[PDB]
Amino acid sequence: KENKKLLCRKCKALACYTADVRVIEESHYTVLGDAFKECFVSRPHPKPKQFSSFEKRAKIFCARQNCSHDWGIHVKYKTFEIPVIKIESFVVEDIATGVQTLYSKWKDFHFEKIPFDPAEM
Amino acid sequence: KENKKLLCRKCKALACYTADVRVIEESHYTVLGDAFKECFVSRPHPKPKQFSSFEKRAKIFCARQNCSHDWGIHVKYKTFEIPVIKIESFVVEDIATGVQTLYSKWKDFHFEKIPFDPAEM
RNA sequence: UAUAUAUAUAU
RNA sequence: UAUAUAUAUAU
Ligand SMILES: [Zn+2]
Ligand SMILES: [Zn+2]
Repeated sequence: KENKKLLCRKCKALACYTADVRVIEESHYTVLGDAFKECFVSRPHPKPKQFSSFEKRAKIFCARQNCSHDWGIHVKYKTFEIPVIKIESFVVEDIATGVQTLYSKWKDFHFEKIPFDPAEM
Repeated sequence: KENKKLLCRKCKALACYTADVRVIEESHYTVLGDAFKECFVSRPHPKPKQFSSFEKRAKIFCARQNCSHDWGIHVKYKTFEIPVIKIESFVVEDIATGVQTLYSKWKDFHFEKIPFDPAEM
């Protein structure tokens, strides 16, 4: 459907665009592009676990100064070291109207969800 | 809508019927009749509190022999003494089919909601 | 991602 | 009844 903006729920900075979001194993969400990389910062995870093919390695936060909002975690998937975000950490903004939407769960967010793909990478 | 049975989620005993349920201030639920009063027991509330029109005085549980499953509270609303239940403690069973539903919030339970009325009482 | 327990705040 | 924080279980 419509491409939208994901903003940091705390400082409202543009984190990324739904178009760059990919779905892993139908329930986890990752973001593509070197752009989102300059948008978050990591920190070793207090209790790194391994469920299915992920290995919870660190935690991620908004890179902005006085913000540092918790955005989820960073993991090791297939051969990939990628981030995994929670929508509860951003504000979705319709680019046309400016209307903002607060989701707590990725299930309620009905955008065109695109499967993750190694090939892209 | 359909008149249904309310069973104790724990021991599955019959607590009441939706016909006898009355909604208060549009978000609080009580049950009418003496019959239901015989289905539960109460204990003076540990943390009694007063809120817009109620005065939380006690906690009510399933009176059934070896269950005593927490069912909600018992309050002083206006000049009355009525029990306030949470659907979370019950199993809604459809009488005609026997089908059962587990609600966590009354907002999701869609039956015919008769507003509490002093004239009845 | 989800399940469960626990206090704390509001009417 | 609604919100917020906190630990444990699961993949
Ligand atoms: Zn931020
Ligand atoms: Zn019971």
